This record gives sequence, C-alpha cells and structure tokens, in this order.
Amino acid sequence: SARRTESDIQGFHATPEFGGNLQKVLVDLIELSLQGKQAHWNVVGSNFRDLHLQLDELVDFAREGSDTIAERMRALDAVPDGRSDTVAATTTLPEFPAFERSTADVVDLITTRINATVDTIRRVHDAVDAEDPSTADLLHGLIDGLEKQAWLIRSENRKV
Amino acid sequence: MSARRTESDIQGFHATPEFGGNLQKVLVDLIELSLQGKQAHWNVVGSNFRDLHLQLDELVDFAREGSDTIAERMRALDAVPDGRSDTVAATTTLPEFPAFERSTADVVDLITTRINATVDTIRRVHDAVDAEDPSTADLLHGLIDGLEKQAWLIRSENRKV
Amino acid sequence: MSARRTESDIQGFHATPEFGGNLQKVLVDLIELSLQGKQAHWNVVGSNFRDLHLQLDELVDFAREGSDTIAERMRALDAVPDGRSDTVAATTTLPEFPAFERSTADVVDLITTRINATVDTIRRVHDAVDAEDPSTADLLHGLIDGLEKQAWLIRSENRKV
Amino acid sequence: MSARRTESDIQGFHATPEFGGNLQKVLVDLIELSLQGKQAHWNVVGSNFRDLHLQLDELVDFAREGSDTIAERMRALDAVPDGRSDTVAATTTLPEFPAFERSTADVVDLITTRINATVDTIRRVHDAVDAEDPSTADLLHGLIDGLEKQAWLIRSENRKV
Amino acid sequence: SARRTESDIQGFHATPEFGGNLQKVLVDLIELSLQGKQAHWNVVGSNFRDLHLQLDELVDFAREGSDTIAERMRALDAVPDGRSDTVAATTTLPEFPAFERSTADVVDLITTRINATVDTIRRVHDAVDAEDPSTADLLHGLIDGLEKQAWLIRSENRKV
Amino acid sequence: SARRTESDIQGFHATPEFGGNLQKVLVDLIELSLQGKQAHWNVVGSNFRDLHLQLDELVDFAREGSDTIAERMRALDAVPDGRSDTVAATTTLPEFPAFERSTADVVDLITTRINATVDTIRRVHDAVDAEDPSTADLLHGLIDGLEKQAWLIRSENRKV
Amino acid sequence: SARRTESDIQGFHATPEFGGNLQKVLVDLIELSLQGKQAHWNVVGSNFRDLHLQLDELVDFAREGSDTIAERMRALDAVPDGRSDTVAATTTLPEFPAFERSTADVVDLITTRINATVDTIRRVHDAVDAEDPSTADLLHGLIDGLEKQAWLIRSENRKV
Amino acid sequence: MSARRTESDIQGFHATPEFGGNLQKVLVDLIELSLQGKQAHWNVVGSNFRDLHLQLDELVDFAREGSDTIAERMRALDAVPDGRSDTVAATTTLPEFPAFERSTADVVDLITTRINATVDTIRRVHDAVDAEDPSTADLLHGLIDGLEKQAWLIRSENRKV
Amino acid sequence: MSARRTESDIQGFHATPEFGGNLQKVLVDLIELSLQGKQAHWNVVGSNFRDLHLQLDELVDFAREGSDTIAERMRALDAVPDGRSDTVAATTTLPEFPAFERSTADVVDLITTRINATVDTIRRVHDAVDAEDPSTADLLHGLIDGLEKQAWLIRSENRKV
Amino acid sequence: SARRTESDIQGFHATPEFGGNLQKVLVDLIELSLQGKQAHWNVVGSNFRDLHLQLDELVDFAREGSDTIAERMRALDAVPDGRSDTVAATTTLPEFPAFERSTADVVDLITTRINATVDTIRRVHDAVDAEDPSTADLLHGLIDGLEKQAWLIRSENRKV
Amino acid sequence: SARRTESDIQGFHATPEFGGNLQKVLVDLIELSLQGKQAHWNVVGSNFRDLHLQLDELVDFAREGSDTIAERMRALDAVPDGRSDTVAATTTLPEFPAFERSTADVVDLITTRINATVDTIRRVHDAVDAEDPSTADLLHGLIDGLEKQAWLIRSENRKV
Amino acid sequence: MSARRTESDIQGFHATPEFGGNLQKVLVDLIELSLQGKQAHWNVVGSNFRDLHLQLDELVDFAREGSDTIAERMRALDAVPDGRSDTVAATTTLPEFPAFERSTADVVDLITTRINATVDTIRRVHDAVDAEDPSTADLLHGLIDGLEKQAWLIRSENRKV
Ligand SMILES: [Cl-]
Ligand SMILES: [Cl-]
Ligand SMILES: [Cl-]
Ligand SMILES: [Cl-]
Ligand SMILES: [Fe+2]
Ligand SMILES: [Fe+2]
Ligand SMILES: [Fe+2]
Ligand SMILES: [Fe+2]
Ligand SMILES: [Fe+2]
Ligand SMILES: [Fe+2]
Ligand SMILES: [Fe+2]
Ligand SMILES: [Fe+2]
Ligand SMILES: [Fe+2]
Ligand SMILES: [Fe+2]
Ligand SMILES: [Fe+2]
Ligand SMILES: [Fe+2]
Ligand SMILES: [Mg+2]
Ligand SMILES: [Mg+2]
Ligand SMILES: [Mg+2]
Ligand SMILES: [Mg+2]
Repeated sequence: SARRTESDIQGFHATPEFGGNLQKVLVDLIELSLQGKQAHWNVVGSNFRDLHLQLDELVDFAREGSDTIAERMRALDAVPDGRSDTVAATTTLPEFPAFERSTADVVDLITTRINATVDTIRRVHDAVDAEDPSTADLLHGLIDGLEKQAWLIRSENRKV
Repeated sequence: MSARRTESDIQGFHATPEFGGNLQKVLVDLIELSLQGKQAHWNVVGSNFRDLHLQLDELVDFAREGSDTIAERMRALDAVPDGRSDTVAATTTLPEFPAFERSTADVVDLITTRINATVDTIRRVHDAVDAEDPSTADLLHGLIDGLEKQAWLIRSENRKV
Repeated sequence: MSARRTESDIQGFHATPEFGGNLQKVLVDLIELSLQGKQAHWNVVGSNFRDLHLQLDELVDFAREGSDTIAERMRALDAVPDGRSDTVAATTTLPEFPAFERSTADVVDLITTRINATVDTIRRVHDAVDAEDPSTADLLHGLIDGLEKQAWLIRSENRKV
Repeated sequence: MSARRTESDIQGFHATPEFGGNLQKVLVDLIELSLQGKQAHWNVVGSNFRDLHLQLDELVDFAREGSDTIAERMRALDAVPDGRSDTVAATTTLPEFPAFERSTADVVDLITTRINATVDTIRRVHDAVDAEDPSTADLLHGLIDGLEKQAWLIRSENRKV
Repeated sequence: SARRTESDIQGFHATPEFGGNLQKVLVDLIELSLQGKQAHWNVVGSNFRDLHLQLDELVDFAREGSDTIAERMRALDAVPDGRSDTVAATTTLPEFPAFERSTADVVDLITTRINATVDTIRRVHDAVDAEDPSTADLLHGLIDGLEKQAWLIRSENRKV
Repeated sequence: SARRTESDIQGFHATPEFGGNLQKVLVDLIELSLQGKQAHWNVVGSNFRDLHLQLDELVDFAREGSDTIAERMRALDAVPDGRSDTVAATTTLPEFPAFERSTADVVDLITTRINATVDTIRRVHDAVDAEDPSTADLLHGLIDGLEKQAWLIRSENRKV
Repeated sequence: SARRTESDIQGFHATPEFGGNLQKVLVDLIELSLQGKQAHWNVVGSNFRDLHLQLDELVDFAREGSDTIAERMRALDAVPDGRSDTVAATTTLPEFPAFERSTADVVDLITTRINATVDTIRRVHDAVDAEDPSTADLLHGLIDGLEKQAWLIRSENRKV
Repeated sequence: MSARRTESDIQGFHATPEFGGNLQKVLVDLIELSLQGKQAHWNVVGSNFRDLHLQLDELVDFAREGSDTIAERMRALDAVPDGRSDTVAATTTLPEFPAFERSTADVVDLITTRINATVDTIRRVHDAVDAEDPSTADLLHGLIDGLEKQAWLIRSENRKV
Repeated sequence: MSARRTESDIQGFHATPEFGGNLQKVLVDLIELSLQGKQAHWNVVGSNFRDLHLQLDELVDFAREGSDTIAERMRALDAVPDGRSDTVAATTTLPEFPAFERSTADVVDLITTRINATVDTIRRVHDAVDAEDPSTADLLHGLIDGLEKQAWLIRSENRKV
Repeated sequence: SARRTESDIQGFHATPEFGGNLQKVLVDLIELSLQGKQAHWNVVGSNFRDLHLQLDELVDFAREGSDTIAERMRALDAVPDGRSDTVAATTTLPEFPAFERSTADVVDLITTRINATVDTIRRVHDAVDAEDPSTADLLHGLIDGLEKQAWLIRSENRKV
Repeated sequence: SARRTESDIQGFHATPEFGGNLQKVLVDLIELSLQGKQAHWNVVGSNFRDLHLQLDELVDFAREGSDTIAERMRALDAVPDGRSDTVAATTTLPEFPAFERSTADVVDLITTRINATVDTIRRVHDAVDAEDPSTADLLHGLIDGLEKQAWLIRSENRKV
Repeated sequence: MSARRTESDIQGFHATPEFGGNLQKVLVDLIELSLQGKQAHWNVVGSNFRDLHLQLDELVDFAREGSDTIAERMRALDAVPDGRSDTVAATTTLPEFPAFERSTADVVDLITTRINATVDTIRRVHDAVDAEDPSTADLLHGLIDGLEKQAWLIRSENRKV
C-alpha cells in the first residue's frame, strides 16, 4: 500500500492576483457577449444574413467562454462577478453604438472589440500561466477561438 | 391576376414609439435576469447545490431565448432594441443581485423575487401591447408561463409544509 | 440602481379560487380522456385496427402532456391539482367508456364524442380563464387546437361520402 | 358517474361560412407565397446570392407549414379548403412574381412586398377570426410573428444606413 | 418438407385466472402512475427538484409497464380494464393525499405505494409463471424496475 | 504538367428544347404536389389515416423532385417557371376535385394524376437523355419514385 | 487468494441435442422472415398500407430473432444452418401462397405462420430451459414479441 | 390557357412477362446471397474473424435492401415477385454455401465468388431490362457497383502483396 | 368498491445474507473482468490488433454495465456491495491477467478463459439466487448470454478451420 | 437445379484503358479538392462568409467523389494514384493563384476549375459507359453534383 | 526535394521515467473510478439523487482520463498496468469506507480523493512537461476536469 | 466607474514571417499525410485488410481536420497558407508513398514512418512557435498526441509478442 493518510486533502486555491486576472477576462467576455447580441439584432445592409449568423456564433463562444472562466474561478476558490453594473464599470471594451449599423461598420466595430477582448487575455496570460498552467490552456482556447472569430468577421471588409 | 393587388411597395406593420418602449423594458429585465441567473449559478453553495446550480442554467436559457425573441420582435416591427450593459444596469427594475457566495436558501428567495419582478414588467405592459398587436401579446404569454413555472420550480425548494 | 426596485420580497401572481377550480375541471377530463384512450388503444379490433391503434396513442400522448401542463400551471399560480383516480372518476364529465372489445367503427364514435366533451369543458371555461390570466388562455388554445385536430383525424375514418 | 354526461353523441365546434372563408383567403396567399418563394429561390442571382437563396427556402418551409396548419384547422372545424393552383392564382391577393432571373436586390423588394401582403390578409381577417374562435387567432399570431421576422431577415439586406 | 398441414393454427390463450392476475397488476400499475403524477406536481420542500424528476421517471416506467401488461393480455386473448372507476375500486394501493406534501413525506408515501405495487406482482408471479414463463419475465422487469425506483427514492430519507 | 491554359472555361448549357422539356416536368411535379396536399386535407372514409399519411409522403417526394429539376435547369442555364398561373395553364394533369372525397375516390384520382405525371417524364426521357445522360438519371429517380407511390396508393382498391 | 489456478477454463458447452432444438427455432424464424416479405410485397386490397408496414415490422423482429438464436448457438459452440435448402426442407410452417393475396387472406395466413413459429419455440422450451435457463429467456422474448405481432395483425379481421 | 388532360383513368407502366422474369432472376439470387451471407456471418472462424463477421452483415444489409427494391420495383410495374424459400432454392444460380464452420480465408473466397455470381446475373439481365425500362436499369447499376464494392472489401483479405 | 390497503408503511423485499453474498461474488468478478479487459485493450499487440483493441472495449462496456446493475440490484434489496480495488483483488476468482504486452493470440486465449471464469461464477450462483428471487436471475441470464456472446466474438479469432 | 457448378467465379474486370479514364477523373477531383480548400482559406472580401462555406461544401462533394471513383477502380481491380506528385503532373485544371484573392475573383476562378473538372468527366463518359454503364451512373452523379456547385457559386457574380 | 530519404523514421520514444510518472497518474485515476462507483452505490441520505448522479459523472471523466493516459503511454511505447492488484498496492488515495455512508460524509470523502488524484498529477506535471509538453496538455485537462468535479461536489457541504 | 478603452481601431495579433513559415511547414506535411493516407486506404491489400482500410480513413480525417486548423490559424494571424498540390509536392518532407498495391504489413510500416515524419516536423517547429504564441502551440500539442495515437493504432499490427 502506498495510500496517503490525510483525511482532509485540500485543493489548489488561487492567490488574490490570479482571481483578479480571471475576473478581468470574465467581464470582457460578458461585455463581448452583450455587444455581440446587440450587433446581431441591429445590423443592416449588404450581406446582413452572413454577419447576423456569424455574430450569434461569436456570442455562443463568448458565453461558454465566460462560464468556463467563472466556474474555473470557483474551482480554485475565487468568486466571479458578472453583474451588469460591474461589467459596465470594469470592462475595457469600447462602448458599442445603440442604433442600426451598416454591415461594414459592424464588421469594424466588433472586430475591434474582439481584439480588445483578446488583448486582455494575452495581457494576463503569463501571470496565470506562471501560477497555474492548466488555466492557461483554457485561455489558449479563448485566444484561438476569439481570434478565429475576428478573422471570419473582418474578412468581409478586406482590400484584395 | 383578378384578386391580385397591383401595389409595388406594400410596407409592413410598424410599431409605435410606445409599443417599442414597452418591449424595451421587457428586454432589459430579461437580460438582467440572465446575468443574475449566471451569477447565482456560479456562486450558489450549500444544501442541494446541484439541483439549483442546474435549474438556474435552465432559467438563463429561457431568459436568453426570451430576450432574443423580444429584441427581434422589435426589429421586425421596425423598432431598435438596446441590450448593452450600461443600459440594462441603468434601466432594469430588478433589485441588484448581491455579491459573493450565497447559500442555496438565500439564492432561492433572491432569484424567486427577481423572476417575479421580471414577470411583473411583462404583466404591467401586457394590455398596452395586446391592444396594439395581439401577436406580440402571445410572445409575452409564453414568457409569463415559462417564467412562472421557473419561479415555482425554484421556490418549492424552500417551502416548509 | 436608478430604476431598480428596492423590494426584498415580490410575490408572483396568485390564481383565484375560481380560476383554480376551472383548471381542475380541465385537468380531470384530460386524464379521463387519457385513460379511455389507452383502454380504446388496447381493446379496439376490426377493420383498419392499426391506424386507430396508433392514432389513439398519439391522442393519449397529447392528453398526457396537456394534463401535465395544466396541473403545473396550477402549481405555478399557487393552486393545487387533483389527478387521483377516485377524483377523476367522480368529477369527470366524459361519458364512461364501455368495457370489452369494441370494433373500429364504434371506437371512432365513442372516442370522437369523448374528445369533444373534453374540448367542451375547455371552451366553457375559456372566457373566465382568459379574463383573469390571458397567458393560461393560450395554453387552452393549444389544447383546443390539438384536441380538435385529433377528433378530425379520428372521425374521418367513419365518414361516408 | 356522478358528473359524467349521458350524451351519446356530442358534436364539436363547427366553423361558420364566414370563418371558413376567412381562413381560405389566408390559405391561398400562404400558397402563392410558397410558390413565389421557390421561384425566387431558383432564379435569384447576383451579390450575396447564397444568403438569399437559403433564406428563401426557410421562408417557403414556414409558409408551407403555415398553409398545412390553416387548411387542417379548417378540416378540424368542418370546413373544406381549396389549395389548387387554379384557385390560388385566381383568388390570391399577392402581386404576381415576375419571370426570369432577378437580381438579389430586386428579389429582396419583390419578396418583402409579397410577404407583407400575405401578413396583410392575416391581419385584416384576425378580428373576425378571434371573436369567433380565439384558438385559431393564436395560429394566426404565430404566422404573423413568423412572417414578419422573415420579412425583416430579408429586407435588411437592402437597408442603406 | 417438414411443413405442417394446418391452415388455422391458433395462439396460446390464457385461462380466466391468468387474465385476472394480470388485470390485478394492471390496475395497480395505473394507480401508481396516477399517484406518481400527483406527487410529481404537489411535492415541496428540501430537494424538491430531485424528487420532482425521479417521480416522473417512475411514472414513465409505470406507464410503459401498464401498456406492456395490457397488450400482453390482448396477445393471450384477455381483455384489460384500466378505466378510472375500475382502478379506484380494485387497486390495492393506499390512497395518496390530495394536497402539498413535504419531500420527506412524499418519499415515504410513494415508497410505500411502489412496494404495494411490487407485492401484487410478487403475489401473482408463481401462478402466471406456472402457466406462461414468458409472461413471468415481463413481471421480472417490472419487479426489478419498480424496486430500483423504490431504492432511488427511499434513500433520500435514510439514517446513515 | 498537363494543366489547361483557359481562364474562362464555361459549363454545359442546354438547348431551348431541353429546357422546355424540363419545364414540362416541373409544372406537373408542382401540380401533383398541390393536388397531393389537397387530397391529404380533404380525404375521408375507410382507412383515412393510411392515405392521409401516404399522400404527404408523395408530396414530399414531388416537392424535392420539382426543386431538383428546377435547380438542374438553373445549372444548365435554363430558367424554370413554377408560378401558380403558369402551372394551372400548362400542366397536363386532370383537375382534382375541390371537396371532400372518399378514400376510394382519392386512391383512383391521385393514382391517375401520378401516372399522368410519370407519362410526361417518360415522354421527354429519350430527348433529355440524348442531350444529357446525367439529367436522365434524375428523371429515372422521379419515375421509380412516383411509380412506387402509385403502387403503394392504388393497392388500396385492388381486386384480389 | 480466491483466484483460480488453471489456464484454460472453459465455458458452458451446448449438447448436440440443445443445438438441435435451437436449430428448429432458427429455421422457422427464417422461413417466417421470408414469408413475411413475400406477403409484404404481394399483400393487396383494403387497408393495404397498415399491413404492408406491420409485415415489415414482423420481419425485422424475425430477422433479429434468427440472428439472436443463431449466435446463441455459436456462443455455446453449436453450428447453425440458415441456408435456403435446409430452411425449405425442415421448416414446420405451411407453405405461403404464390401470388397477390387480399389483406383479409394475408392477415389469416400470417397469423397462422406466426402461431406455428411460436409453437415450435413452445415445444422446445422445456428441453432448452432444463439445460440452459439463460437461453430460455431469449425464447421468452421471441414468444412475447411474436405473439404480440400475431395480435396486432389478427385484429384486422376480428369481428365483434 | 389549358394543357390539362381530360381522361378519367390514365394507366401506369406495365412490364412485359419477359421483363418481370428477369427481375425475378435478380431477386432470387439477391435473397440467396443474403441467406448465405448470414450463414457465413455466423460460422466464419479464424484469423481476422471480427472484420469478416462485421463486413458480412454489411453485405447482407445491402442485399436485403436490394432484394426489397427489386421486388417492389416488380410490384410497381404490375409484376409479381416470389421470394419464398422453396423457389429461391430451386431457381437461384448461386453455388450453394457449404454446411458448417468455415475458415476466414475460405469464407472470403466462397462469398466473393457468390457475389460475383449474383452481379453476373444482374449483368446478364441488364441490356434487356434497360431496353424496356432504363429507370429500372439505374437500380441495377446501384446493385452492381454496390455489390462489387462489397466483393472488393471482402476479397482483398486474401490478395497477396 | 374498495380493495385499497390501509397500512402506512408497506415493506420492500429484503435479500438474505446468503443472497447478498452471491451477488457480491458476481459483482467482484465482473469488475475484475473490466479491469483486465482494459489492460488487454491497451497492451494487446500483433496480427489483427485493431479488431481486438475494439472488441475488448465493447467487452468492458458490458461488464461495467453489468457490475453496475448487480451492485444496484443488491442496493435495491437492502444489500451492500463492495467494489473497492482491495476487495476485488482479494476475493476475485479470476486468474490474474499477465503484466505486460501480450500478442493478439495470447490475449484471445487469456481473456476468453477469464470471461468463462466470470460466467462460471454466475452459473454457480444461479440456482440459489433464482430460488430466492427469480427476477434477479433474469439479470443473471442477461450477463450470462451477454458475456458468452463476447467470449465467442473474441475466441473465434484463434479457432482453426 | 439452377445452381452454377464452378468454384471460382470471377467478377467483372476493368480494362487497363477503363482504369486510365477513371484515373483522369480522380486526379482532377483531387486537384479541385486541394484548390477548393486553398480558396476556402484565402478567399477574402465582400460576402466572404457565404463563399467560405460554399467552398467547403464543394470540397466535401469533391472528396467524396474521388473516394468513390478511386474505390470504383479498386472494385474492378484497377489501381488508383492520388499522390501529390501524380496529381500535380497530370491534373488538367489550371493552377490556382497563390495569395489572398477577392470573393469576385475566387468565384470566377473556382467556377472555371469546376467546369474543367466536369469537362474531363464528360470527355471520358462515352468510353466508360460503353464498357461499364454502372460506372457511368457514378459519373452522372458527379456531373450533376459538380455542375450544381458551379451554379451556386457562379451566381454571386451574375449581373442581370 | 524536401522529401526525407530514410525508410524507418521513428517517432518520439518515452523514457522509462516518463512512463513511470504517467503510471502514477493512471493508477490514481483508476482507484478514483472504483471509489466513485462505490460511493455512487452506497451514498445515502439527504440529497441522495444529486450526489448519486454527480458521482457517475465523476467516474465517467475518470474512466475517460485513465484510458487517455494509458493510451498516451502506449503511443510513446510505454506499457501501462491497470490491474486490480497494482492499483491497490500503488494508489496514493486513502482507502474508501466499506458500508453505506451519508451524503455529507460522501461529499467530504470524495472531495479528498479527487484532490489527492489531482495532487499526483500536479506533482508529476513538471517532470512530464519537460520531456513532452503535449502530454502536459492532457494532464492540464485532467486537472481542470477533476478540480471542477471537486467544486461541484464539495459545494454541497459549504456553509456561508 | 469606467475602464473602457477609447480607441476606434484596436489591432489583432500578427504572426512573424518566421512563425508563418513554420506553420506552413506543418500544413504541407499534414496535407501530404492525408493524400498518402487515402492512397494507402485504397491500395492496401492482404491479411487484416479491413481494419487497415478503416483506420487509415480515420487517420485522414484527423490530418484533414488538422491541416484546416493550421491553415486557418495562419489566416487568423494574418499569414497566408499554401496547400496547392504543386507546393505540397515540392516542399513536403515526408518520403513519398509507393505507387501501387501494397500489403497490409508494408502499409503499416510505410504509413507509420510517414506519421512519425509528420509529427517530427511539428516537434521541430514546436519551441519557436510556443515562444511567439503559446496558444498556437496547444494546437500543435493536439496534432502531436492525436497523430501519435494513430501511429500506435496502426503500427501495433506488426509488433511481435
Ligand atoms: Cl449561411
Ligand atoms: Cl438532476
Ligand atoms: Cl402508419
Ligand atoms: Cl471494425
Ligand atoms: Fe455553468
Ligand atoms: Fe437571434
Ligand atoms: Fe411535469
Ligand atoms: Fe398535413
Ligand atoms: Fe401500446
Ligand atoms: Fe432548392
Ligand atoms: Fe449477427
Ligand atoms: Fe419493403
Ligand atoms: Fe449506476
Ligand atoms: Fe473510402
Ligand atoms: Fe481506449
Ligand atoms: Fe475550414
Ligand atoms: Mg438535489
Ligand atoms: Mg390503415
Ligand atoms: Mg452572404
Ligand atoms: Mg481485423
């Protein structure tokens, strides 16, 4: 037998900094989600359908992404905060307009916010990775996914 | 071509500035509910945590589908929705969801209360909506039935009999 | 927190003693129908037995979903349903389904008649329900549409033209 | 057998000669729309052809389900529908769909206009239908919501902002 | 060729007793179903959701169980009777209450009725088996299934 | 390298005759569809359910059949016309009645129209095949399918 | 400790007689399958559709049964024979008529075949159960399945 | 204006006694193939047993689907199929499958030549069928390259280097 | 009129210490079989590796589903199962599986005799179980012919001619 | 009686020429597949999404076609060659540009590739049909499938 | 040109040490699986159902993990040992109690087992990552998966 | 209060010419692997043909999914992939697959070393990629252990004892 004795083995808990870094990624993921739906509903113009559908896909990814980070925070004993007031006050994403926007302006607007969201993740990467690699892999999924969304969307307005 | 209309441009039903405002109120409260639902979903702890952790997600799925439905019903009727965080926070009627871990019992009351508030908004607005466009009044009936069932499924956890 | 309500306990819509009674009548007749549907499903014999053996099950599936919907709509509105056998038998309005094997033709008339009776109950009660809670009136519309289609799909078997 | 009805033959709700006529108008326009939808689906060409080629099929699927629903709602209520080509052409209110290849832009206007006309018929008829049978008024609400969403999803392609 | 001659080969038909034994199992299966839905709708209290869902599963099993016995009776030339009046008058299950019941009382109430339903099946087992083994296997499915439901539900109120 | 030089390789385009032959098959497929739904809704009498369901299957086949021919016409540069007025004026199918019809009369009525629809396809077969075999295979699917529908339906009224 | 120390541990071997009894079951299941498809093809007349469909369901159950019985023989190292000649020379089922048959006749003809098939299983039951009870459970499923099928089909001609 | 035929009773395509006899030829070998395929499926034993056991069942499904298509194609064209065990044994052209357990290598060889035998039948009947009804030939094409693909998947087990 | 029992607390069927001990015997060998099956699944190497790799997993699924059914059947009958690794190793009757890579031929032989060992256990316990509770025996029947079918599918790889 | 008495009955063997004609088809199908993915990746500009998706559908049909043609050759004992070098050295399709290309250009470039691919099949049709009509049916599916794909894509640039 | 000219190109081989570290992971994953089912069976008391279900989910993730780790060892030519004796003699997890345990105790007991299981993976992480980073990604999934499972279960007893 | 960035045009992550060149290296070998995998899939012949035929297709799916992920990952990062047949043939590092039919044993050896060759490429590029973008390395990790698992499933067919 190589069995341990301990009857109260605890789990890995994150430092205050780690939790704060994930909280930063959470509010931006939620803000991207909210802006994503906004764009999804108010976009109009050439190739409306394509963008209308792609935006919902980006939202699906953002929502499952935010849930993953939030639950990951819970796992490491951190407490996430995704309430509306908190998101609006702490998000680093540029405010999205409130009215109808042409497909061309939606492509640029959202592409910018996806990138803003990816910059947050790339900014906290090295710190969350140094403390917990396993969490860094989740961020890699977010980065790859979001950046792929950016590509799919931005390509609509490309030169040649 | 006997009964055929010769019109070349027949526009559809446009919603009034009042009707749109009434769906906007519904929209924002459905979104607040969804945000508070996820928050509760994440931070709830204590006795029968799993049952509530799972029920809260179903609540959110319904609220999310509800908000998409209403918002698109606005677009259909030529209205323009606003589901941005700043707006939701500044215009929602739902009392703020507390922060941190809350026990299962508290989460049952907090969420039950906020679901009723949301249904409240829909009920208050119903008559004005129905009298203008019955079709949208049906979308509201679906949201009322779905939400109350949700509140029942949740509040029952704390019933003492 | 500008538009946010400060209430800590906002209760939901409660159904009246009359409203609940009106859904209870619907509940019991949907259950009788389901029990008579299975009975017919089992004991029907004769020409085109399969078609009716199968249609009767679809009828039962719809009645069962209907009864669950109404009963839960009562719970949602703070009412308490009674779908026990003793109660159903003693309070249903549907004429008793005969015993033993009944031919396809007879089963078509017997079941058609009992489906209409069930819809009857729903129609009689509709106005009182609608005037109090339109949302539930929609649940009834679904049951009326579904049930009449059912009766049509069944009664057509015996039409002579 | 206390509450049980002794009736041996209880007939169901029969629709009036007016009600049936009002659903027939809806039926034929839903069919014209479906035929024009396929025609557009086939002959549309130009910028963003795929998006519209696909959206048009969803439009047709909805119109087809709509027409089947209404026609069967007539059968249920003892009415007899007529969805034959001669009748549809001779009694539809939708302006004729042009022939040959039409660009994406034109197809967006042509189809948007014809969807509104179809919804028109449903709206004009709604009050008469509702006052007689609310249950069928709900089927119409579904068709109105579905169709307007359809028109929005389509017309947005040509919006300039 | 080893082919039979007979142009009117009949099937196995049950004796009056056999049919009566299956009829006994049928009315109790239907009564359990009705009581199951009743509990499913009116239960309240701690762990409401778990019980609310488990009860629907027990009903699903009871309904498909009653249909199996009824159709099996039809196969052997017996005529089942599952009408409301018959069920209420012939069922051996203890009446279930009509109002809201705490989860703790629902666990005990229903556990008792499932057992009552299983006792009926165990009571007619040896007789239906002696006459037709194939039918006994259907009863074994009912017994195993129902008793498994009893276990899943009753465990909620266990000591330690 | 065996690579071609041409930067503007065109596709196979049909002659006016070919397109006209497919147009003939299209309007009859659509008319069968419309008549199919009509029968589906207004049929009554013995074995109503069986016919009610079979007719919807025949319609499903006719609709996907009409879409195939129409899109095939588009592929070869032809322009289909399936508008109501055109169908009613060019179809060769005998008008279907407007009221309730007994199942026995629906079987005969529709069987006749399916055959009428198959005769059109068999009539243009050799010409479309001589010009484009690949299109003839689509017609073979229609023929096999439709004729199978005819069999399934007509069998209801058979002698012995 | 409780581990057995031999290296080749054999399983349960079926006696040649046991294999023979299963062979009698297999052969009738296969014959019934073949006859069912024949009826499925040539059935004709009133309520054609229902029968045409029920017969296919009967064949599916029969085909599944024969594969189950054949493999059960293999499991116990017996060797099945499902070849056309053996089936025609040893099946106990009455030959099936050769042309189009009305729905009324088909119902009567098939019910008899099913009963004859169920009969062989019942005749062989006890000898099988005495050697291997587990195999008897399979026979039980066939009996319940087949007899149910007999009920669904024979009912078309029941007059009460 | 009007291209509609008058005619009350339009006739379907009827196969000639010769045509029917050719399909009966294909049908009978397909069924035999299926019987022999299950036989092999059960008694195959040896190196790479599983792959063979599984592939044989996939062969039987195809032959079964094929025989049903052929038998019904005869029916649609007013011909009468005969798939009874006696007929199949007395008229099939396939060499009969051996009686007991067979090694994987022998099963591959055996089944491979019985498939070749089956498609050979279809090829022998191809031209006569095609001439009278090309639509039936397409079905033949399907069986042919569907069965030859199977022959390849099974026979390749024994091919060397 | 009334056949209802009065009794507040009707009791469930309780297995005897002997019965429970027999199922614990079946449980323990099933689990061991599963462990050994995954071992073989991972380390099998050689001619026809894939077929073996795959079939072994299908064997493990069955043994896992089987052990869960047996363990829960004990629970339902008030018995307490023990599937801990220590217990399984100290009480299983199956000869242990060798330590490293094993050729396909040896895996077939090895696993085949361990399955035979497992069902042998079930057969040894069959009669005693059947006598006390035939419903539990049916489950035994299922494991028996389910495991023997597996033994056939795997062992046949090594059988010659 | 009707049973054939030889033991090795061979199937239909493809002539070396037949194999060569199919080889010409395979190679262009594979080239088209490779080019389609290249366009799928680098396509860029207005209505990016639709094209990006349609191109994948085109590749799926192409990949399925090449596997069908390659295996049809195997079935008839011919031996396919789908290796990169052979495909590049014998494909008849024009080379595909190397960088990002606009949606307008991609539509034109792909339509040409598809037509060239359909062309080879049409050129080889008769020689194939003369030897094995069944294989010609496969070619027909490719032609209908590919030409349909050409229609869906070329329409993006149609101006009327 | 860029093609490599040797014929047997070997892949990455795992060192005996690397294999040993994965072996430590496998053994605890398997032990946890076995303990999870044991709890799944004997858990009893308040909120029985939720736990009973969550424990099964925990076992599924564990079983999938052990098969992933065992095969990852094979991929790199290491040889796993998941036999009962080896698992009992080398697992580092505390033994699991032998009888019925309350839901409260089970939650505490399992959380500890999961943490101990996650612990071994974390202890072995760096040594594994240094040799094969790709394998470290698998370890990361286990850590995120297992720790999430620990969170979902431990929360039942959290008091705040 | 406000953490929102102002900036109208926030930029995305751009790969370096070096990084892009490394992924182009992985892409080109993945595609070649796929081409060679289908080749083997079609021409493999001999003992245990089926298992190989099937596993090879499963290898091709993975390599195809892999090349698409790599090519798009380049696109997302502003790099331009080249998967044309000419490029692949001129730059792939995999030894080319032989021309005709190949025995199962030789296919196992052949494909096994070409997979090793492919992952070797990915491993050679791993560190440089990881340093510039770890998120792209995770994708590499996926291809690596996904391809090595395949190498194991195929190569094990030839391993002895
Ligand atoms: Cl799309
Ligand atoms: Cl749950
Ligand atoms: Cl049916
Ligand atoms: Cl396989
Ligand atoms: Fe979640
Ligand atoms: Fe939406
Ligand atoms: Fe419910
Ligand atoms: Fe319909
Ligand atoms: Fe039933
Ligand atoms: Fe289409
Ligand atoms: Fe089988
Ligand atoms: Fe069939
Ligand atoms: Fe379990
Ligand atoms: Fe393939
Ligand atoms: Fe595995
Ligand atoms: Fe892609
Ligand atoms: Mg719970
Ligand atoms: Mg019928
Ligand atoms: Mg588009
Ligand atoms: Mg194999």
